[PDB]
Amino acid sequence: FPEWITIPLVCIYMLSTNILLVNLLVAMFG
Amino acid sequence: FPEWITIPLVCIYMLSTNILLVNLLVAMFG
Repeated sequence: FPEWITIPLVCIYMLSTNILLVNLLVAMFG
Repeated sequence: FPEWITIPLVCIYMLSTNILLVNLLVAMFG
């Protein structure tokens, strides 16, 4: 349970979720 | 560290970030 290696995981998870969400929205409008 | 001259800096920073973000979104949809 190392935090110094946990923080990048949450960072990348949030980045991936945000990029997927924006891609979904833009594709839907198109 | 004068606050009376600090507040305009944060105000302009927020304004610039918001305008850039909206421009990005609109350009992406276009």
